[PDB]
Amino acid sequence: HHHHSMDIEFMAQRAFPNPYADYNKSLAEGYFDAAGRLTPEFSQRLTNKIRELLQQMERGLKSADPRDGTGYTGWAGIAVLYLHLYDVFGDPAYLQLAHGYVKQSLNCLTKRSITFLCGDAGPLAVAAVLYHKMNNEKQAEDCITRLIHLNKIDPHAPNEMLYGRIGYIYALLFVNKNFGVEKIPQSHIQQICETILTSGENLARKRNFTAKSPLMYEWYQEYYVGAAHGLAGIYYYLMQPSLQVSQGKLHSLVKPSVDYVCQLKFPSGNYPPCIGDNRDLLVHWCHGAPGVIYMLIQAYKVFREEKYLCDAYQCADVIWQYGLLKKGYGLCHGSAGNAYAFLTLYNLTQDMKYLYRACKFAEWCLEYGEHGCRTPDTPFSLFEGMAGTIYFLADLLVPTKARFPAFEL
Ligand SMILES: [Zn+2]
Repeated sequence: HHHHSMDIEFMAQRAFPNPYADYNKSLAEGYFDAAGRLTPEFSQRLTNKIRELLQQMERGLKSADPRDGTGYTGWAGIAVLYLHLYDVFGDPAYLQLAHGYVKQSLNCLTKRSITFLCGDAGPLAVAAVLYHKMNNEKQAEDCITRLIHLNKIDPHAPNEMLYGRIGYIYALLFVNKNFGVEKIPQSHIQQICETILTSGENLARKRNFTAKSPLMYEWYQEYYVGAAHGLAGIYYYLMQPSLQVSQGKLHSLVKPSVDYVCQLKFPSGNYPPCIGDNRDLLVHWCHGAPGVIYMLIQAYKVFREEKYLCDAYQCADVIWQYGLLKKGYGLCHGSAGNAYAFLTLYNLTQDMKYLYRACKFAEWCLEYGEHGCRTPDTPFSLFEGMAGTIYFLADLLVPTKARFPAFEL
């Protein structure tokens, strides 16, 4: 029900029981060889499902709201997917689809928000790379400025992913990475980063977090912990070398901020939506382990401390037991986004255990629509619906190169 679901007390209620046996050499063989390549048999199934889901999607998208051009939910999100598909399959039709969707997303600008997922940066960044790939430096170049100018329209922006500053820097990195050369000046990046550090210590002082955690952030009347709207989101981005936080400030400001977060962990290994929350039940990217894990793995890469890695292992385990949601198959809060957590661990560790788990989740998705889940609100969108699921399946094809999209870097 909508409404009154009794799945309110603890996270086991929100998940189907994971029916897959856990990793061993025999069971792994079927999905990949020792080099961690997917057996052609297995890839064939993925590709076959990908191909067919696209028909459903392409068909459904004929009914999508013409007005919504966002990454999350809107047109730019579909463009994002198609560009990724063109990269994995080489099929020119995908580049043409991507062009067509970008065009739609360009008629949806509102100068309201600065993010990739929910703001105008989505259509802009995505357009810029899409024009680049169609050797069109007229539009692409002009687009880039239109995105550079974009931040001026909200000096009091939040700092999180869906509406905040980092969500804007993603648009910025997207372009840089996909172009090859530094198309956005690193100055433009650092100074926005600077304004998010200083903003984070001011808030921790206006509050008395300053002792407990040198940095603090809030969105819409809460101290959000998770990836979508919260701290793990922000710190992950701050510990990113791309953003270049002085080794100094890195250790004195952000490290213990992160340590604060880790210490919020439930006894289960999961993480509260916000500070003070006592209900341990959301196993999503947006809220819970699946979004917090990116922070842990990065902290490990940056500070090489056993406890970070060790906490991230703990996440994986939670998600293995509880990551098949009755909520559906999506990226934001669904089975597919959850599986990226395994891939991320795998690509740090090389532990084939974690590639294996992704494949078994993938396996759950080849049964898309058999488990009796609710149909998502935008049933074909990147973050709520089918597009993300497809996105993940395609991304799984070359495990080593897989990133959680619009976020991971
Ligand atoms: Zn969500």
